[PDB]
Amino acid sequence: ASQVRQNYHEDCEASINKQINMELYASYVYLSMAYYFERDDVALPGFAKFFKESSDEEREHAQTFMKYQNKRGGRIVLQEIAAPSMREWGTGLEALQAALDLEKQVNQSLLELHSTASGNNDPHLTKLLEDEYLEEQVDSIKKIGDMITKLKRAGPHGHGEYMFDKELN
Amino acid sequence: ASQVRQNYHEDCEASINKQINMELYASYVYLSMAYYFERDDVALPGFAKFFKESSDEEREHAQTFMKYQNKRGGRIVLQEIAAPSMREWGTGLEALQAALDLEKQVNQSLLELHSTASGNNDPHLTKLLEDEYLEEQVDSIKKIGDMITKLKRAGPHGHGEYMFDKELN
Amino acid sequence: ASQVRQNYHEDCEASINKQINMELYASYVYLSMAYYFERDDVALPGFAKFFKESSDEEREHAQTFMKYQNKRGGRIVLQEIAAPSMREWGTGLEALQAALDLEKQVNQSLLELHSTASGNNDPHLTKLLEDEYLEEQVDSIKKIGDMITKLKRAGPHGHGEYMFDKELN
Amino acid sequence: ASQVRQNYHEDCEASINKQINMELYASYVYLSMAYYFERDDVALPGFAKFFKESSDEEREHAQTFMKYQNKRGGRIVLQEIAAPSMREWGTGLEALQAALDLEKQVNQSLLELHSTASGNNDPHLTKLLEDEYLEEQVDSIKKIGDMITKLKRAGPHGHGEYMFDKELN
Ligand SMILES: [Fe+3]
Ligand SMILES: [Fe+3]
Ligand SMILES: [Fe+3]
Ligand SMILES: [Fe+3]
Ligand SMILES: [Fe+3]
Ligand SMILES: [Fe+3]
Ligand SMILES: [Fe+3]
Ligand SMILES: [Fe+3]
Ligand code: NI
Ligand code: NI
Ligand code: NI
Ligand code: NI
Repeated sequence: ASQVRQNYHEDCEASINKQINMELYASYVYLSMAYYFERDDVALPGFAKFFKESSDEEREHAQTFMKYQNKRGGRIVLQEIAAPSMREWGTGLEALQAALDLEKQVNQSLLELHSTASGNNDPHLTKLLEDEYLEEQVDSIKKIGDMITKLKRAGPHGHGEYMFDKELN
Repeated sequence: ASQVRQNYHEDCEASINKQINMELYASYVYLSMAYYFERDDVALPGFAKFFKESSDEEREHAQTFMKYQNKRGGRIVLQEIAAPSMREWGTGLEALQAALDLEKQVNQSLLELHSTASGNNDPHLTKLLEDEYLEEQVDSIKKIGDMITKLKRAGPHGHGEYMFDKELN
Repeated sequence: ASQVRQNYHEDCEASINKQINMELYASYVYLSMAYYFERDDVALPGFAKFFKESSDEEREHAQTFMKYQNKRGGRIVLQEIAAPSMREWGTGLEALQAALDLEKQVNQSLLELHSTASGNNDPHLTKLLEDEYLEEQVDSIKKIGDMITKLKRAGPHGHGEYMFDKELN
Repeated sequence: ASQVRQNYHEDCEASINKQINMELYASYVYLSMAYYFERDDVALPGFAKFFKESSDEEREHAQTFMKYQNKRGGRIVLQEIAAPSMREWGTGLEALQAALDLEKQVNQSLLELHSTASGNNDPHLTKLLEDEYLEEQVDSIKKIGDMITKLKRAGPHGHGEYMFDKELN
């Protein structure tokens, strides 16, 4: 085995590889959304900026897990990254609703990975998930929830969507 | 009695203790409102900021009376602080209407305390009420009145409430 | 339910509302102590400063839980804040002994809330309690213990209390 | 009469002349105390500084009334300034107790002058007394009360008086 590996269970190693793929998928969904909102017939630069930054964050989440895998002596296995579920995302509100669903699926996966770590008595891994991932996720879900509520108040279509979009820009 | 006490009547001492409780109550009502407006299903950061600052001010009003009580040789008696009348405050307009009512009840209490001070010929206390409390109160009532009028013009629901909220932020 | 709520159990939600009330109560006890030590017949400005700052901290503890409740999609329920147990706190040593007891009751409550979170497998909440509350509490108990020992050495009455009070100022 | 005099009653004019004399007397008492505490067999520089500054303040109080008399068109009548009641003031505590008594006699006189102004419906004069004199007096009485309590805790004789004196220095 790896000269560094200690108290690192093969189920946790595999779970992190799966989570790496899921973070990359989320990054690619947000990339899709970002450029969707730069179409000449959509033209919502605030939403475009928001989802470009979210896409960058999700890739950084994947890279931190990849670093973590090496840190513990596990081995990174990269799998294909699925095409995003949609090619066109609808309104700003529909994109945020899609993002909220995705963030909660990722949160579900992170909490399941915490349970795996915890059942294998790996406090280094539960600590990683708590400090680096679980709060970022809860904060992100609250933020997107806030945005959905604000957009519904502002608009959520037409004039109000235009003005809300400037808030994000 | 206190070595410092001079021309300080027991009815004024008791009236200030009651006013201390009322200021703290107002601070707690505004604290309630502040975090109500940070709910993911409310999300009005301008209102939240406005009522957080108002809550801080009301606690400062209470502390200034507590300092005053000691300054005159009276003795602070702290009583329980009632729960705020509501747990959920409705729209921004409804919260401002509630604040306006509360500010006028506090103003009524301050004017009654001025009458007590005046009937007991305590010019140090009437001067305190005039310089430190009565104008802050009249200015606050005018401000909240202005905000209600502006919000009714802007909205007061939906799109206009969203845009008015940015004014406060 | 809240659009943001995920893995947030109703017993944890209720426990946080109770803890919010308890933090506010502790803030109000310390407010009482702070101004007690500014009485013309007490006049211990070091103790007064110490308990004013402690009162501010406890309100900040309450506000952080209120923010946390919203962050997770729970709903803040505010209850009446009990009057402090005493109106007059005795010597500086007696106030510190009272503070030590209160800090340990709060610590007990925080540890019980950690057990609730842990039994409901809420690692986001156990992480909150560990990083934001449990160390602040242990550090505060050590500090107050140190102060009690120092005051007993310095005095704890009369001349030594006067000189110890300058340490705090 | 004076070309400027308006709504200025002769009883208020005379009362201010008497108060001018009383402020000067208080300044001279404090001058006495100040240099008493610089005797080679007393040597309390903190008390000496405190009473020098108090003596300066009391002369400034007299000069402000003299300015006020001219401002209203009254005429300053200066009378002899009595010798201080003592030549030797005892301990620091005894001097503070003497100062507290004197400050309260001055406060009594100021409140009587406010009643005179008020009975003659002179709001310019009641406002002068409130803003320029009555709070300075209440603050001074609280300060001296605090000092007496602190000195009694610190000492009030011997070692503790020596150490308390450094607080004032
Ligand atoms: Fe992620
Ligand atoms: Fe995020
Ligand atoms: Fe107030
Ligand atoms: Fe106000
Ligand atoms: Fe606390
Ligand atoms: Fe603490
Ligand atoms: Fe004076
Ligand atoms: Fe003075
Ligand atoms: Ni659609
Ligand atoms: Ni309603
Ligand atoms: Ni006792
Ligand atoms: Ni003597």
